[PDB]
Amino acid sequence: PVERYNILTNPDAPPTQIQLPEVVDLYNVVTRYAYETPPITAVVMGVP
Amino acid sequence: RMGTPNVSKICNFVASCVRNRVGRFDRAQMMNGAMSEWVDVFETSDALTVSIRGRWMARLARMNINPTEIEWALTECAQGYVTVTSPYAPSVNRLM
Amino acid sequence: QRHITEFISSWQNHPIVQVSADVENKKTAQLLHADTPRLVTWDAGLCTSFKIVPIVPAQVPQDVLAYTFFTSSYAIQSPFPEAAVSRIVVHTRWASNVDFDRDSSVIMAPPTENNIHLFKQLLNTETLSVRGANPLMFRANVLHMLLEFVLDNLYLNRHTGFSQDHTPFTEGANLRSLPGPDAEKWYSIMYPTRMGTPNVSKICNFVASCVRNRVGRFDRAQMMNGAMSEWVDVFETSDALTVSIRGRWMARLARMNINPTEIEWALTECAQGYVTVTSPYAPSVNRLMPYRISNAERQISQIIRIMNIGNNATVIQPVLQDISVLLQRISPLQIDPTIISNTMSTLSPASSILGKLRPSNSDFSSFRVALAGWLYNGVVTTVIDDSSYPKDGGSVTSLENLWDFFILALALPLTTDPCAPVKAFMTLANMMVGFETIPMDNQIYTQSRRASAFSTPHTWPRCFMNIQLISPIDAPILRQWAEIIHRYWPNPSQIRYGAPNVFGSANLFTPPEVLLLPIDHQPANVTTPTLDFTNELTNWRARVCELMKNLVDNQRYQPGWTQSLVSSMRGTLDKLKLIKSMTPMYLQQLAPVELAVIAPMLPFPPFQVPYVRLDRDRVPTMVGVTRQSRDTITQPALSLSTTNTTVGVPLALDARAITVALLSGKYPPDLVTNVWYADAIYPMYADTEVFSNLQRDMITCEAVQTLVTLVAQISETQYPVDRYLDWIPSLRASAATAATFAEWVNTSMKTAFDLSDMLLEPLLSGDPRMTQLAIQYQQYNGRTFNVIPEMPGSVIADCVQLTAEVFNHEYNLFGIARGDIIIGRVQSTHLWSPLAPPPDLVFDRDTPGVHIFGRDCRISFGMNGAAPMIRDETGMMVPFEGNWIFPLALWQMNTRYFNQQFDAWIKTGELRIRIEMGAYPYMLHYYDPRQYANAWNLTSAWLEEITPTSIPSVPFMVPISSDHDISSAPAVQYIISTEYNDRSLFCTNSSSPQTIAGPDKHIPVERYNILTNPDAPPTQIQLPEVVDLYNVVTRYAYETPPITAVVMGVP
Amino acid sequence: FKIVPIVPAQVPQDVLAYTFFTSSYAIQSPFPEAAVSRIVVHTRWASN
Repeated sequence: PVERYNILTNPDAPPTQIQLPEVVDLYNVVTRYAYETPPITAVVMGVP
Repeated sequence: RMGTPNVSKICNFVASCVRNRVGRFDRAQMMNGAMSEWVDVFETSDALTVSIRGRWMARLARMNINPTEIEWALTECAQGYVTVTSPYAPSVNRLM
Repeated sequence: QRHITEFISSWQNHPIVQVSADVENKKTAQLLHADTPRLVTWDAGLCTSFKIVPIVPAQVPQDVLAYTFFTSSYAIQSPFPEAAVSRIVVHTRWASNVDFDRDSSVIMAPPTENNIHLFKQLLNTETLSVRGANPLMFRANVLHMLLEFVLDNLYLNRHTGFSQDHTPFTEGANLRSLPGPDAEKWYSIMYPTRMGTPNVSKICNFVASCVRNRVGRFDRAQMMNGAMSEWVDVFETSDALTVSIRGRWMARLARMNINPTEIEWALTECAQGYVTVTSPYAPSVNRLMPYRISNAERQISQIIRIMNIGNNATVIQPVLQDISVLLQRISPLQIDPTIISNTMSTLSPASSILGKLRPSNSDFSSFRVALAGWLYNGVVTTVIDDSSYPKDGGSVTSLENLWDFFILALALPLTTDPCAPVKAFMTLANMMVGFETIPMDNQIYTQSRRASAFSTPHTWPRCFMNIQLISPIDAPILRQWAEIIHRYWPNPSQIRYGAPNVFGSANLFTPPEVLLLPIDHQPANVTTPTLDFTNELTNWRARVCELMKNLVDNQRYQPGWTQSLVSSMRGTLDKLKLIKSMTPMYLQQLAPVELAVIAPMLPFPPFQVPYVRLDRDRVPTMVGVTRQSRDTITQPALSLSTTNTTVGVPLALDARAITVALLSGKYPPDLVTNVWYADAIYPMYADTEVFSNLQRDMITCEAVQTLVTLVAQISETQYPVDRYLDWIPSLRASAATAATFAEWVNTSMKTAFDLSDMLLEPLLSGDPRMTQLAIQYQQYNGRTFNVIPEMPGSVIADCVQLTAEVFNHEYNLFGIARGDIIIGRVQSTHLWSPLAPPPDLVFDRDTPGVHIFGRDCRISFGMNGAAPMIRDETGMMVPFEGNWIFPLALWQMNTRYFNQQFDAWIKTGELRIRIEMGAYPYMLHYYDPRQYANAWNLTSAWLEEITPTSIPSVPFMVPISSDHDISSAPAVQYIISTEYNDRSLFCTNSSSPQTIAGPDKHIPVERYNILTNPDAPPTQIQLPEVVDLYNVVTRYAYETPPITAVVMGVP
Repeated sequence: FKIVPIVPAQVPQDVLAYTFFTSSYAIQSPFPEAAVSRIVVHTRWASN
């Protein structure tokens, strides 16, 4: 199904365009995050 | 990436697919000694699970708090009996 | 010769000699720690990397075998190689002779042998098979190969003697003698003119045709040592490119030359005239002392040094430690806290403080460290633990806390911390809470807030910022303290340092000749009176003591005391206040003189930034570095300096010990400062390693410049570099890939100079493709200072560009085959060469109906007689016939598939396909024309070796050379090149005077233009098209003296 | 979601050269090679 691979099948098609809910694309551009989740004691220091 | 010596339906479909939409789409790389916090890339996948995860990230992003805010809060709670301190530096991406 | 430096004192019989640490006999002598290569070399052998090889010897009939002179007969021997075909081969410095080796020599095997390892020497390390290399790595490999050739050629030609000759033609004539044996064989090669040519032959005709004048020593220096001239000019076989490169290296040495008298004057200035060193130098005609350099090179090196520190306090600790040891034995002053204890002669507040002090420890390393830190102001920070301050902020009623406060007040001025005044003020406010009131502008920050939290100017309180804003009534003691601090706050100082003639200074954030100090200094005078309140420290101590006395006067601050301690407290404080410590006096005069002497002594130039004692807005916040040129726009990324907020490394030290030292300083009673300092300096001057450090720094600078230029050469960098070999295949490497390739080139360079030490390791973190380095620091108000040095060029880079152009002209001699070849089986009776096949047989590039195929062309398949047809670029499947153009990549992508589709067509099909090759290394195989030849099996093997990652080594089959007509037999070859590639062949059948049959190659007149053409001037070159392999050249002899100083007492 | 193969093709056959089929070399393909195949939901089938 071209609709399921539209991002590749159509060069003119926008990367973010979706065919939902008519067709579920099986090839997608994905954003992966490396944001840190450090402990408060790591950056916040108590001073006597 | 598959080659198409054959004229098979798979070969024809691959030939139809855009050649250039491959590899990391984009990345957060520019600051001195800063690796990309996030990167965009084209790959096989499904948007709907990606959408669910995106909403989860959105809610978590909605709840995030910053270290300076925490320093002020702890110091205020101490009321001068206790003192805590936080440094000032460029955003390094910490989820609180 | 092991001794490089000799020092002799006149007032003591203790001469001192310094030698390189690399020597095997360090008996009672100083050594050279830095790892350093020997850049200058002398050569006993020919600097030749290329030798023509004659493959097959030949025979010509001669009735008489000898020259006719008297009754004797002389045999005829050709210096020229005898072969049906002869071609040059690569062996860098093959004819050179030296004890020391660059260990970078390159020997190239004959075309019949595989040299794939050299072609894939660099990034092709990740190759499935040793045979075969990825083409896109080829450009990087070629560039590195040229670099190695240049490094291997870094030598100087030693002047050599000439000898009377015993060969009959020039018997008794003087011939410069090559080392040991073969000199006559060498003579025959340089002067085949010496060889007679009685028989008639192509070689003989050429020798007879040659001009007699282009031979022998061109000229000699009239000045000479014994029978040997200082310099000479002679005609002999050589390559101009290498000679030119060596000339550039020599030119760099000529610029670097430095003079001893300048050194003597500079040494006297550094000594400040303390002692007279004697360094008169006997003049040397060839005297060489290359020590001329630029402060800009030093700046680049120091930026590298700062990156090398790279946030490691541990690395700085050792230099500071050695410096402190020197200061400890470079100071004749004595510290006596026990004397303070004896003067005291001791519930007692004095007893409490004494128990707290435990003054028994006699170590003052921290004090010396503090002086060293003052020297490195920019990279050094003095910090104090809050725990050093009174627990819980101290208590107004605590006498022990009062002792802590007094010691803290004494060391508070000492702290280099800029916000330290704010912290001390906050500390006093914290103790004062409930007695004096301090207003806070911000609710979040409290009067009891720990001062250490206020480590920065932006946290300085507005109430704190204006004394008038605070009510004097609210905190009158505090108000007075603020006024007194303003009235008596300590003054830091700047002192002149460095010598312009030679060492100079590369200071950027600070004036180059000025040394910054956190302490004001004054002219030295031991006779000065002890009670001088003009001394800042004395005045500060007095004011602080009186202020404390006023505070404790009513005892309002300390209720709960059954007895009044005012009289006793006042006496103890009075004794401390009136102490005539000379430590401030020593720091004011003696410390500056000593620091000034040690500054040249310091191995590493200190890093400092301007001192702003009260300039809060102008206080700098941090220092950062940039790798790219200003014009470029790029993502800002994380850097090591940003992580550390502190500009300088933080140091926390024991306040009590420092305060006690400050209260306990005395000089030796009969000490002669000039004598003590001179005695210490003489050995210290005798042990200096400055020259070696300068040499390593200069090498590092050359490497850095070469690296930036190379980064632009193989990658996208703003720095301009000419690329004529972009045709040479290369991909766009990721920044990481380029960095790894760079790391391999760097390891190669270190091994090439035999470097046991790290090179540019801070530079090896990343961002090799950096257009311009820049470094800057900013103030709390936000003003900033940016320092950018001017790039100094590298001899290697210019030589590289010249060689690159030479390679482009000589790549066939270089052995890489440019262009593509056409696939066509061919059988013929003609004499045309494999490199010169019939053009009509080949379809030319500008031909109609040739077929190129698009990426989408899956071939059609026929089952049970159905018609398979190759999908065309146009998308029409076609039969396997015609002339086609195939991109090389497609075959590698589908090598098995293509072979399968055309295997019958390949073996017997007439279809001709052109695969675009552009350039490639080639392999040559000689073949016999008079016997049946079939490459079809060979072609099948080569195609199978074709693979997606890379393709098999190109095999060429050529006929064996012959000087006479020969029969031929059918031969099948499917490989057809599009061009003649036989320019590498020096000559064919040279033995024959004329060619009976086949292709003919003759000795090149242009390469022998000086001998071949009389009109041509002796110094004429035909580069890059024609390379003469023999030319007139100059060899000279030079002398370098050892460092020697004779030290005498100054009047 | 992962695609699944439903019906195999009638291969090999005498008229059709096996050399024609890429799958005959057992070359890895992006999609299943079969007479019938349909997409299937398999939650976290490839997740780690």
